[PDB]
Amino acid sequence: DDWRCARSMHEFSAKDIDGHMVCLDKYRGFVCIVTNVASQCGKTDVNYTQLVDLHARYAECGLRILAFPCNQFGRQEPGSNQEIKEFAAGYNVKFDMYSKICVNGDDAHPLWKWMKVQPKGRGMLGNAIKWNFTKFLIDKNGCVVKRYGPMEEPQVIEKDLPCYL
Repeated sequence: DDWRCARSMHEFSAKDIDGHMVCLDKYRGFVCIVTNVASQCGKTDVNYTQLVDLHARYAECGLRILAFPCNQFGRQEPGSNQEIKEFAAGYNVKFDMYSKICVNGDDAHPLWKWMKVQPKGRGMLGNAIKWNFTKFLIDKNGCVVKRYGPMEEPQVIEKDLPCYL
């Protein structure tokens, strides 16, 4: 449980939604949105729609999106990885979908433990993830540069991208 001493997202690995383990150093050079998703949330439609749009408009400019399904917020992600994959398909998702994880507590994925402690990943009312669709913006070196809350629609991140692209 060495995660705290990591200096970059690129030191971490996670299982993609098809179960392949992926080393996140593949995102070196790319700016990344890392977000916790859910299918049965009141924010699901606006977030999937705008994330997909952003990725369509900025992938060639070096934007990548990592989506981590999580069922800790109102039980709004109850389905299997297979089902979640098909649900993301329904929104024409072409960014990267990961296997369902926890983001809070002792069994949280270590990337998520790490993000939450970074200087620009610190929360309001403590560091915990508060609800579905929190977003962290990660620079080309894998450092956290910003955190946006559940109610900050992905389009608000667009004005921040030229600082990093």
